[PDB]
Amino acid sequence: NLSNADLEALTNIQTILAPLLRPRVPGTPGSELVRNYIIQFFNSALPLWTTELQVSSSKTPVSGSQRIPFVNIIAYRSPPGLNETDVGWLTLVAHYDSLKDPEGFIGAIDSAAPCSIIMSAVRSIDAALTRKWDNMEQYGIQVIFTDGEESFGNTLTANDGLYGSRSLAAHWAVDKYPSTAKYETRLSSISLLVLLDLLGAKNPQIASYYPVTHFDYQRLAALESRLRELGQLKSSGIHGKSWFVDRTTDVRSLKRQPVEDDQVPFSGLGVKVLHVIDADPTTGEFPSVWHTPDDDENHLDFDTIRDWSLLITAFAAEWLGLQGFMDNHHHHHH
Amino acid sequence: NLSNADLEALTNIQTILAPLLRPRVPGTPGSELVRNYIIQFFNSALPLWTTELQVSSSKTPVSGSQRIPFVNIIAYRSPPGLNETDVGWLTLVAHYDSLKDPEGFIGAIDSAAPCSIIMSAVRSIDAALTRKWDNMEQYGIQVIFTDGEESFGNTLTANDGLYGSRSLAAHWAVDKYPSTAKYETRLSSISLLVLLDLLGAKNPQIASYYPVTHFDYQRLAALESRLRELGQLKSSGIHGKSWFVDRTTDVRSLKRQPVEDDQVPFSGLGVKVLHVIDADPTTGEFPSVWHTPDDDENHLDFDTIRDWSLLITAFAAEWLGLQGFMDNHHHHHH
Repeated sequence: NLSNADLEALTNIQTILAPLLRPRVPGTPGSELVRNYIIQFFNSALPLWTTELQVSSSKTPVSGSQRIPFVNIIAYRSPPGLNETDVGWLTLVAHYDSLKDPEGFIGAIDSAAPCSIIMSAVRSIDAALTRKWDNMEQYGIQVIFTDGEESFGNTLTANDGLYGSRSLAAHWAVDKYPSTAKYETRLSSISLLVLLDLLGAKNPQIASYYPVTHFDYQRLAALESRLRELGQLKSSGIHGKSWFVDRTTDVRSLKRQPVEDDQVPFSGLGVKVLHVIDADPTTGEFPSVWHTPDDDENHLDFDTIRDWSLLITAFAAEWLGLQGFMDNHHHHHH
Repeated sequence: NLSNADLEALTNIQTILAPLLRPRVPGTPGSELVRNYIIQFFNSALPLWTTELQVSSSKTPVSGSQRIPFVNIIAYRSPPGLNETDVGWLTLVAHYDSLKDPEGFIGAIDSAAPCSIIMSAVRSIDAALTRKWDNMEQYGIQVIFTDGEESFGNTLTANDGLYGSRSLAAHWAVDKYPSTAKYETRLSSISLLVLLDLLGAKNPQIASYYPVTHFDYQRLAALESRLRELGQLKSSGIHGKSWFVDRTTDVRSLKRQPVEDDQVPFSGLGVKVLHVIDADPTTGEFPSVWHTPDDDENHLDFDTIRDWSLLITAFAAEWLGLQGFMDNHHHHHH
């Protein structure tokens, strides 16, 4: 439970994002460049984190008989002195691949900003994480940047798209832990998966798609409103409309159909999933720039991206129980 | 494409079902009895079929630290002289476990009748299958009876229920075929999965839940109507209302939320899925006897079960291309 002091206590976003805003179609050199950038960001700025790749290959509707590689990026930090197989993971996810067609599509909100948002937020809590663990409970932080979320084919095809998340959920679901472990599979050790998608455009609308995580959705909404009351949001004023259009809906009145995305493989295998995607609550339509050459840096609203970063930081900090550890200011001390 | 002669050409259902209508909670001796019955049915009546078990264990909300076993039953027949890894499988599924609470629940429509319906239909096409293959294309027939579909816990819990189908979809998704094979995984070799659930009650209402299989739903509806026109349905007259309430909906107007069941793990991993479940189209409510001691043999409508068996037989026969092979009558010949 975070205090207003904790919130006031909360590599600029533009610096972290710039290197992501290039074509990164899976299997191409753009993908390798963006991937090594992300890994090097964690290796230099978050050295306490372990980084890892998960690799698969599969044919797609446009690759004929060639097998395209799909490389998920995983990075995590666990409380020290704990068997990693006893750790529950808060898991933050976005996809780092880009749509192939049209040639040179960038995917600024889809989903480079979401990736930057995650990198920024975990960077901002790392020091408080160290502070709270130095003091000491069986919960860690994890990010997954998925590859191959985007579909390649013209037709609608059940096995097209979500290549990275299907491969990752599959292999983690059969990564069987010791029988002495608190958790039964690597997949089952995910306590909450938060997928960010289509973020960075103005005035997003975020619905609540999974009853089993509506409480977390409401916690997220509560934090947004508190940061709005504190005057800490740059894209909205103290009287702005809340992004979270289901914040008052009762868990038993939720009836929106989920949007097919990276959370579906994990959810269908039994993971609690929270899908933070900007889509009209009534029509289901995505932002106007979606899958258009206009989803570029010049249509990003960076005040909204900064707000998203601040909110995700606050959410992760509340969830990992960092209250009283966000401020490390020391008076009369050098 | 089936002719009216083919349809007229189409171990009574009660004989196949009787042994299934006992408690069969996973891990208990009822489960082992029902499972060995099903396997022996295939071994004796369908000797051309290979049978196989897929085994996992997992804790549940009511087993404390004990791991409950979950045993899926799989049976299949492939065209001869074909590498099994080049075969696409039409796959018919129902769950053979029963709800634990209340004690002694039977699950007549949930889902013993669906299981009997599948066993009856594949029995009825086996001879035509032999006939069409003797004449000779890369498509086989497969049944899965899943265990642990039912949830055990009081609360709603993302990883409770669907134990068998989650385990089976997971392991088949990583069962990687030779690179020379037409299909890339055992999971990916499923061409169409048809899940039958909550069948055997009067006047079912079947909605279309997946656009990517709406065509198959419409083929199924078409067969129903033709069999109604032929006077071949025992539960409905030539003017009865069609069970398939979405038969005229355009693929682009489908907007019903899927019901969480055994198809979700397979669908989320990229399998085309057709969910034949009786639920009110407007409210989502299941049959009245659902999860009540009234879901027993005495509330089954066996004319409806016979109709379902006939319709599933017709669907599988149309799908496997058995036209002209359903009638083996020979005039002036002993």
